[PDB]
Amino acid sequence: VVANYENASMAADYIKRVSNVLPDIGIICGSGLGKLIEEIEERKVIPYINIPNFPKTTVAGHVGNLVLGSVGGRKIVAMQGRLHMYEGYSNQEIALPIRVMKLLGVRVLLITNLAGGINRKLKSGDFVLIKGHINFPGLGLNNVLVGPNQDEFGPRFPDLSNAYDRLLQQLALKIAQENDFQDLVHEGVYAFNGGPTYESPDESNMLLKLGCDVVGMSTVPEVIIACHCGIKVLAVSLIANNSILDAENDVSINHEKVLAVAEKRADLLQMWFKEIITRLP
Amino acid sequence: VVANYENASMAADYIKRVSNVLPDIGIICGSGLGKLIEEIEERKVIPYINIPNFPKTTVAGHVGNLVLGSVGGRKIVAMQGRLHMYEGYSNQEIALPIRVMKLLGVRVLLITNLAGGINRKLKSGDFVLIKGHINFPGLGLNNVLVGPNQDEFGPRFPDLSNAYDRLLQQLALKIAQENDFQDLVHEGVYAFNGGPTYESPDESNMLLKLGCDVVGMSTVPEVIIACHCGIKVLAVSLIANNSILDAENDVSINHEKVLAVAEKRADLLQMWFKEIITRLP
Amino acid sequence: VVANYENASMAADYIKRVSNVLPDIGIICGSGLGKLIEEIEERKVIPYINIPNFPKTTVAGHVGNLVLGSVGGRKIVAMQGRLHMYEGYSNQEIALPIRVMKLLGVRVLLITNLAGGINRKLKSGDFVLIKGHINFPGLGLNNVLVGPNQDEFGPRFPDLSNAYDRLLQQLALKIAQENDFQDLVHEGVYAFNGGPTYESPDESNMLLKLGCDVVGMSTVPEVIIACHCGIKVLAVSLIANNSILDAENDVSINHEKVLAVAEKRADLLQMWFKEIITRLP
Ligand SMILES: NC1Cc2ccccc2C1
Ligand SMILES: NC1Cc2ccccc2C1
Ligand SMILES: NC1Cc2ccccc2C1
Repeated sequence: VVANYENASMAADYIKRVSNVLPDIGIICGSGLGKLIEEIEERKVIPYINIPNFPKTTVAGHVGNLVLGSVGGRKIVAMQGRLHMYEGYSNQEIALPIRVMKLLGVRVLLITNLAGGINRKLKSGDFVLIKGHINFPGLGLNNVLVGPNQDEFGPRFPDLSNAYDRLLQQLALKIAQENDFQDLVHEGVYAFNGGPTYESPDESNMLLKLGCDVVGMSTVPEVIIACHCGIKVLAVSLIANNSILDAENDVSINHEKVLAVAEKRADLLQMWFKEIITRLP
Repeated sequence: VVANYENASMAADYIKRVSNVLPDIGIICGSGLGKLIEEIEERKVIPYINIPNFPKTTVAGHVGNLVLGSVGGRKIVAMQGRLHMYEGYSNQEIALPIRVMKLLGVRVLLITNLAGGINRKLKSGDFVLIKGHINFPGLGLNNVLVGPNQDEFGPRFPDLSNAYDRLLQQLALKIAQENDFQDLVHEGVYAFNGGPTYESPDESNMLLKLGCDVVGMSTVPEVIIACHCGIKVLAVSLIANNSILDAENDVSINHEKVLAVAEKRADLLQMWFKEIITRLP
Repeated sequence: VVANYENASMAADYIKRVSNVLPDIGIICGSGLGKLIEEIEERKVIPYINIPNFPKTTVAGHVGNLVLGSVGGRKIVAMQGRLHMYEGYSNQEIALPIRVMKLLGVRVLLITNLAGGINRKLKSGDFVLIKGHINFPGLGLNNVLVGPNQDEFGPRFPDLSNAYDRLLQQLALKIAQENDFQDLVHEGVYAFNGGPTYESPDESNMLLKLGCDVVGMSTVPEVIIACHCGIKVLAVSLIANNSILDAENDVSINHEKVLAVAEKRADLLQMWFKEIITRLP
């Protein structure tokens, strides 16, 4: 199924019939960082299997729902169950849910992820507001937009220079200052490692040379589809480790350690994003 | 359809029956840089749809013809309507028209493109004679030659060290000096960004660190297929912008600005390439 | 055919019925470096075409056998006929033979390849013990593990920091010292160029900037599948040329020169790996 105007329209029509919510904010949450979705008020849960043209996710299993409702007096739509390109999903499968958000009325997309620290001053448990990216799949002919252009959504050759909205970064930082955790908050450039292997020690050293602050396996495909169709983005990385220190010390990293960091910062991140939603212009 | 000897031979036989031109020069022109094709003398226009085994291009639409005839007393074949890998065409579809050129007798391929400037001394409207490349898709397992080797055309493991003919570069520069525009002409290394998004500001900064002079979304696949089968290449970039200055100044870029630069330099480039054709050894 | 537990089990059951050898060591040898396979004692040769679910290799042709038997009193299994990703094989086809080795009992995998020198002190004919890698296909969404995870073999997100066993490197070097050729033996970081074109001169210069010691078109996919399922690896490159000196001098490289270097070092490499096998803990 192609992520075209007709197929996205059929999905949007179904969602509008069953939900009665017109959202202007979309959210996609990282692993272990989804508790905010469980606090959506007056909510409607829509299994992906029920939505015309949504991708099939039963090989990976686990949860897969769209959730619509209210947070802080604002109307939102959340993806509960994220699609990642290292799982083998196609460009068209990743893009269709974001283009459906666009047709439902979404103007702002908020994204979180887990990442490895490259910049030497980043510690486990820090947050990084993403200000730009280095897209190794895109340079290498695996960009999410390779294929025919869907002209109803955006241009053949998009400019990504404003993909990460400056004013949304400024608001996120202001709220951190108001709540006395600004010492945890940095800004930086995100390297997209297609995955699913963690960056090797020598790849980490290369990313340091090339101007990268953090590295991870998600987010950039969604950012590009959003920018192509005019949706503003705020993207925040939670740092699980410093990959450069681990390379210099011959120390390992695993999904388990990553998940313990997520649990340590989950409640803080949930409160931060609830306040960002409440305060968005 | 595979770009093999039998399928290329069937295409070449059809073209020879309808055209009566045996070309020794091939041309592929960049966006907005095709006016020379309209001045081919005693010409024959062959729609791609008529040629056995040529790729289907009706999803992207627009023009698609092979044009054969005379320029400056030389016999040539031009692609009118270019295939790009960011559109989703396969390795085999890009390669077949170049291998058909080889079987028709082509010994020299001339290519133009639009590109972004990385080297700080490159201005909008400058020309860059390409002397080498950095092939991010090739490093990343998306090389145009991934697949079985077609042994009738070339070796399993080609050497690209002489892909950009030195004597053709020297002739292009000499003609620029004769016509008093050598101050517009530079040489440099071309980075292949698979596309279709323009290079991000942070990707531009990375390419500066890595020794790149210009960046674009075409040309390298065609160069590799030509080199594999023994066709000499001259490739020239028209600079639409300096991506490094735009990154430092927080300034944007779009297809519209690119096309205005093409219109400014179209007539000069047309006269330059007509004289190169006339003068080729 | 997917490289899953059921399909690998059916292959392993067939091999066990016909061979009566339970191997604990696997070997994969580079081009021209396979003479050790012909000296396996009490051996059983199993054509790939006979093994359930093994990949089809008749488009590339040449040899394709699994060979089981004894070397230095140890039980081994060798791939005679290597699968390379530049030939167009899928992730699943490369991975299945290594996962079959795992189910047969293999605990250690020994690999050789031919490579180009980037580090300026590497000469044609030198050996490089690989201590780490830079995986351009992996960064660019062409990692060998892209797809569903096969949980019976390993984790969704593997750590590669110990992919190249330190103690096996130390043993290889000790044997070189015992036999007075340690002056040929170096250590270094391997860049994976997907191929099949040799690295261009400007790509070689980039790899120098990024901390690479050698570059080649194989090995990293097999290393990653082995590490994912807990098999220890020793990987050794034979240097065919110094790509940086050749770039600075405008000198060429070809498969023929590479193969003459292989013939010069074949007997030494064969004796080295026979002694490594004999001595493995
Ligand atoms: N002050 C409330 C809003 C907010 C934002 C971030 C962290 C904690 C809290 C509590
Ligand atoms: N002198 C003619 C040949 C040529 C080459 C380049 C630009 C203008 C002209 C006119
Ligand atoms: N000493 C034997 C074992 C070995 C290892 C490496 C090279 C030659 C030989 C001969």
